[PDB]
Amino acid sequence: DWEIPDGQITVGQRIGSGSFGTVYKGKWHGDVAVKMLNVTAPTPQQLQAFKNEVGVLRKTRHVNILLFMGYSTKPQLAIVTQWCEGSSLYHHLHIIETKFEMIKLIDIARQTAQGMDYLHAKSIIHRDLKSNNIFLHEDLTVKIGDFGLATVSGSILWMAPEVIRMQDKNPYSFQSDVYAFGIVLYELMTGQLPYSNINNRDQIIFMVGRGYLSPDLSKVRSNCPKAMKRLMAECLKKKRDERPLFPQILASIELLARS
Ligand SMILES: CN(C)CCOc1ccc(-c2nc(-c3ccc4c(c3)CC/C4=N/O)c(-c3ccncc3)[nH]2)cc1
Repeated sequence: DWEIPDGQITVGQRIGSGSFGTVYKGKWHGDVAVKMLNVTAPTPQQLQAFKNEVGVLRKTRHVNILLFMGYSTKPQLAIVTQWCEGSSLYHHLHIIETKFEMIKLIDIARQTAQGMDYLHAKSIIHRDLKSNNIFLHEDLTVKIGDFGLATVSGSILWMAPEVIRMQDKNPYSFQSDVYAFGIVLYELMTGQLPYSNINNRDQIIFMVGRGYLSPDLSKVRSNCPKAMKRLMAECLKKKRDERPLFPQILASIELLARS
């Protein structure tokens, strides 16, 4: 069972902000990753959030998903996971811009694809896959994380247009989880964030959701296969329903992987 005996977790250093809470490096039967919520006495609205996330993490078990160890509430609402020695992808491609190699970038693509496949089969929708929620553990293995938004405003440049247009209270879908996977391709394939030459969020928001703006797909490393090119295109396709699902994505990647 999943509630960790209280006052069994040490926490050392602080690492950044998460989604409900803040993240820290800590101990619990080893190096672990802890995300907790400072706030002493917290909201009905907040511990909902936490009850929810937990409710979903408990359901995952799979190499490519960050591995839920436990959760506690006394003295604070804390989620614990394995520690990833390494960095988020984001932090690779755009902080220390790691010249990675093209087979490794397709591997990362495919490992993400694997994780998303797993997620969707279980009817989980991340709603916030982005290169920040992908931690690359011992550079070889991918773990999707941060299940604050998951289920059964977030980070903008991975939002599919229909999330953006905010057409009806709930416009999320495997299909949207796919549009974000496509921006992750766009980053992998181009060592870059989309829309670099625009500095006004609000504008991007508008422009993308309305269809006027979309990733310049011609910025993609030349070493890059063209099928992976066609794939990103099919992934990003503005019209919700045109986008392949993960099983088919997995397939496409795996296929062209024999090169
Ligand atoms: C914001 N500012 C501090 C600039 C510097 O930026 C940051 C750098 C790095 C990060 C960063 N978040 C996580 C993170 C995100 C979500 C969650 C966890 C860690 C643990 C449980 C969880 N649940 O959703 C990690 C990480 C995770 C696992 N292993 C190692 C690390 N790393 C966050 C911010």
